[PDB]
Amino acid sequence: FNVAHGLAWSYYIGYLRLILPELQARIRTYNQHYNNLLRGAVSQRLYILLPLDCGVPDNLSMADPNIRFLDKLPQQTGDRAGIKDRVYSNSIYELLENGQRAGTCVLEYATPLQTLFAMSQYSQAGFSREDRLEQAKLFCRTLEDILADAPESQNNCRLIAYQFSLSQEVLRHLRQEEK
Ligand SMILES: Nc1ncnc2c1ncn2[C@@H]1O[C@@H]2CO[P@@](=O)(S)O[C@@H]3[C@H](O)[C@@H](CO[P@@](=O)(S)O[C@H]2[C@H]1O)O[C@H]3n1cnc2c(N)ncnc21
Ligand SMILES: [Ca+2]
Ligand code: NA
Ligand code: NA
Ligand code: NA
Ligand code: NA
Repeated sequence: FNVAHGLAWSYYIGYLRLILPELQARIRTYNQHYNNLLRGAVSQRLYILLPLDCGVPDNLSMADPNIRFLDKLPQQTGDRAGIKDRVYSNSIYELLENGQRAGTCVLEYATPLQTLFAMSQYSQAGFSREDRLEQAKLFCRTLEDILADAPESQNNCRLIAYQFSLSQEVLRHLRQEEK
């Protein structure tokens, strides 16, 4: 529990709190040159995939061929713990449905889940494969409780937890926001 609790707090403090206040302007800036009457604009929140039991690939097209990379948002830099101009980059994806674009959003996995699942290769990391499955659930619940007590971050991101069409799962959450 304390392994998942710590990773959720680390992710909020060292990542979501730094990028979510600036996310809206970065998206709005991308939508300036990009948005027109012939296409859907990039949606306004960070969609964070929280798979409960997945290998967590680096390429979202590997998870679902209906999720394709479109472009990067303009970068966000800042000095952090001795590192000058540490870079925070986010990617824009199209969500296809029946061969046509149905959604456009900034999407990514919660990186601590990928790292958690990779701890299995190391004997000294401890915890069996069944322990890692409960730590993913505990990471998600903790993060959800954090965002519930942080109204600013709450409206700038959407958690997509799940256990298959990943495109349809993201599209479902994306469609709840508009209508
Ligand atoms: N630029 C970014 N893009 C995307 N997601 C990011 C991110 N910077 C943060 N995060 C997220 O916040 C978490 C906490 O971050 P911290 O920054 S408090 O610390 C991490 C963590 O402790 C460990 C593994 O990190 P990991 O990615 S699995 O976990 C991160 C990650 O999920 O190594 C550190 N770390 C990672 N990348 C860097 C880096 N470029 N320079 C210096 N230290 C780094
Ligand atoms: Ca439009
Ligand atoms: Na940002
Ligand atoms: Na740093
Ligand atoms: Na990117
Ligand atoms: Na978005």
